Amino acid sequence: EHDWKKCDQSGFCRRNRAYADHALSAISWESPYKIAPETGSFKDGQYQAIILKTINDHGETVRLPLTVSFLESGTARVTIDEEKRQKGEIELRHDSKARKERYNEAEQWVIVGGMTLDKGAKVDYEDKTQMTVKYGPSSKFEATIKFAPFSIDFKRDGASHIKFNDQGLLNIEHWRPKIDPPDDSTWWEESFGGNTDSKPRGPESVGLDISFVGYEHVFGIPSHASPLSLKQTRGGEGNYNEPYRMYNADVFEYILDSPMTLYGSIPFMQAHRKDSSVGIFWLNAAETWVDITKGKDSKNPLALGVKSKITTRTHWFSESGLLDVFVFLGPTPKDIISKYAELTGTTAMPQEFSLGYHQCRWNYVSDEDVKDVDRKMDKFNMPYDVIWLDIEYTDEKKYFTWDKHSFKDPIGMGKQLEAHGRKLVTIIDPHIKNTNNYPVVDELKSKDLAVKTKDGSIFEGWCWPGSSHWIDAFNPAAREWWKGLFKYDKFKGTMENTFIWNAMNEPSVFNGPEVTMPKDNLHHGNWEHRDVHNLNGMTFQNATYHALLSRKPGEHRRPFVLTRAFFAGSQRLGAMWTGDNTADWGYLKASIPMVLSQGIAGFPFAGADVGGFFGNPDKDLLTRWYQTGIFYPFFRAHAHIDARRREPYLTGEPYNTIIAAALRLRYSLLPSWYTAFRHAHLDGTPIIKPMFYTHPSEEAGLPIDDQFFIGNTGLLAKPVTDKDRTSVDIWIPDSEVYYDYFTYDIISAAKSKTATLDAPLEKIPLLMRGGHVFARRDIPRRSSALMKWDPYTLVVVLGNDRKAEGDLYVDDGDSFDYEKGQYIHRRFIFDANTLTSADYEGRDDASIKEGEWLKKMRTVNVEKIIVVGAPAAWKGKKTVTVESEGKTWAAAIEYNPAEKSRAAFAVVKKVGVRVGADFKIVFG
Ligand SMILES: OC[C@H]1O[C@H](O[C@@H]2[C@H](O)[C@@H](O)O[C@H](CO)[C@H]2O)[C@H](O)[C@@H](O)[C@@H]1O
Repeated sequence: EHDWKKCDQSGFCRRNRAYADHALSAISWESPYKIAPETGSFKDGQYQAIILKTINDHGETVRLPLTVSFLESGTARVTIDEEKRQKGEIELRHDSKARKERYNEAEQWVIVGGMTLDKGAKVDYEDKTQMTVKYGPSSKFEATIKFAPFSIDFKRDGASHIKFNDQGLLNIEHWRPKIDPPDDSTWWEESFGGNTDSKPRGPESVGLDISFVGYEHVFGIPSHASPLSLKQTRGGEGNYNEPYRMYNADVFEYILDSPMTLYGSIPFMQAHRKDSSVGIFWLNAAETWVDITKGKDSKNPLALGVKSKITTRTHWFSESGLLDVFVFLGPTPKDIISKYAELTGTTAMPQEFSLGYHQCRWNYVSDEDVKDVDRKMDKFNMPYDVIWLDIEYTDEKKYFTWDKHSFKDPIGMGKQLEAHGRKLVTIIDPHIKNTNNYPVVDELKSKDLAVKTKDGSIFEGWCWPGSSHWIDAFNPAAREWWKGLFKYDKFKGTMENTFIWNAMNEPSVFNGPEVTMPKDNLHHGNWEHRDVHNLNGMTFQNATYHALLSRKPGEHRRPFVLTRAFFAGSQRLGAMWTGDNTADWGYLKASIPMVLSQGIAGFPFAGADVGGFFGNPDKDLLTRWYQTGIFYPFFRAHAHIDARRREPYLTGEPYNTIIAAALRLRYSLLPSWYTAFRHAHLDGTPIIKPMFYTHPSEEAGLPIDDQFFIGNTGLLAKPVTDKDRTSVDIWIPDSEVYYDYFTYDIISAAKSKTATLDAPLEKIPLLMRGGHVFARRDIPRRSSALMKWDPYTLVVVLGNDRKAEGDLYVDDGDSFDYEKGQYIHRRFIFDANTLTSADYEGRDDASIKEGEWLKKMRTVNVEKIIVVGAPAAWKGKKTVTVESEGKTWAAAIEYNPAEKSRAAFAVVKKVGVRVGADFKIVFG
């Protein structure tokens, strides 16, 4: 039974919450922090200066260097460090060798670009109470630094949007020695969960208040079982009483509707209102808490006699490290997320297969079990791409081995899968069994690659294998070593279709405090674990990612790695899932806001365990879960060890038939999924998109988190996630025409509204927005790889403008040849009775030399076009005219007139145009 720190039980949380209580209750609180104005210089997109913190009654100060950077992107950055610790002028307790510097390598792990300073940024005004810097797009952005008390207002369009230290909560815990007097009860040793943190540095937390002025909704800081629009944390009806926490942890049977930490953390928050968006990224790898309150701008936020405009107050604090924050001024959600991704990276180009359906449990028990499931899925016409092996495949929980009794012929298993282009995923976790006759542990120890305790001994604790050590993936030599262990001729029983799942990388330690490592463990660089905890999981996923790039000579190819724990930047390395969820309706419902929050925080490749991990879902629940799951970018069924087998062919009729139809829908849309992942790769566009993102002008959209748009398609989904619901109310965001994907019934035209839609068990509620084109593949196949050369259908969805656009991206799904132009990317435009296809980027034909994959694609066609909302002037016309590659011909079209609420639509068959070429098709 699992104990979790509440705020009051975390020392530095208590002190920052108490600092906040004092400041908001004190009369004319002033933050005891001031810029020494004569220390301050501006040059070349950068202010630097010394803040002086007054630390006592006698007016004694310490020096904290400030750097405000103004980047070419129009993003700003604010860093505050501690001069005394930069210089090494402190003493650690216990003769600790822990680093004295404030942790400063989060940047190195996370930030991959966007750091160029804007030499167009300039001082506009400065007296010696303040200075205003103009920066960004034609100098539209301003930051007003106030010197005494320190504060910054970030403005655009003549208003303040974000304020730092307006409430005076800035708090940098300066180093002090442990002395008795001539409340410090949390400053030093702290005990929790059977462990005592020796706390060699003492207090060193960093915190700040960040106000979002005139914003009522904030979003982000996944992962939490919480709504997408984040809740208040200081009490009130339907609010939380604790701050949101980010401390990656193994949270068994995590509850719904809670600010408690889960497995991964991305400290990126956005605020949105009608036609305005801003955001911040709090670049800190330590335990981090965020309090949120909303109210009027007065000190009593319920006061009368003041303006009613709401400001959202947030209060961030982390255990150690630099105070280090980026500020994004938007002004759209797209802008903000795009800038974040430039900083932290876009989604990696995925293995195409990994967008298929993944089949998993704890555990498939033999190579005969695997092979029998593969054959059963084919028997029941349930397509899938990957079958997954959990920890029981190992030899007594040693990674890089197999249980030879149960997994006789792993290579044969692999090859049976290879006959349908299917794949195998095996689990590898970061704990390495402490035992005899095990080369992997010997090398870990002998090469000094393990995480260490507070005195430099090798750390030891308990997980699956019993007594274990943990790889320190912060250490580049540990990463380089790990690479070597995955070569096909080193890791026996694996081969070219074997990929990897990392879990327990929080890290999970069964006998540790809060099921993780002590805070005073030491990592490569001599950083304390407290400094880097939230990066740990990402270091390990990174190690594994780079290991799969090349596993034999000649090979260079896209990794696929699933992780449990993560940080800002993990999008570069693979997928995540939301951990050990539960087989209950509430968890199915919660999955959607969680997965949305992932993508709007720049890590869209995300999902939850279909069916729920713990327990046994009813058959209707499981069926609904498939209908939701087909819209997770990462779509996997998984089940705990005590749960019954529930491979989907075991459900029974009519559930089997409905689940198979969900699967077929996912597979038919794979062309559009893959394209959505392409855009996530190009600029960090989310793969599924909430209403606030797609419709920033529609205020009613802000709190909506149960429906979403898919990629670029205009498809709007609202899965049923309530027991015995047989209809669904979909919020229609705007005035465009929306059609039922299945019947083409007109759900709305002309007016934003809530529309009621029939939704029995066999129905997936899915609408097609007018103005869009999207591609699918109609021919059903057993896996994604067997679709690779099938023809495409294009769906052209027209509203009253009779105009549409969309796109389609393809490549080999596996190599890095996309980096040299080996891909097809089409833009489809419908206008003035004409559908055209052009290169999305406007490349000329051969300036690119065709490789082997592009040549094969010459046999692949668009064969079918469906126009929904077909105009009446096409009635009685029985051909269209097709032009492509110099040739012109006629193709048959059937016009079907409107009928009841069913739209007019038209179908062109046997179009016969190669997907890689320009074309023009004239209707009417
Ligand atoms: O590899 C097995 C299993 O491990 C993780 O889950 C476990 C599990 O829920 C339970 O036994 O409790 C521990 C401690 O909290 C968890 O770590 C993975 O999350 C899961 O997907 C996997 O099947």
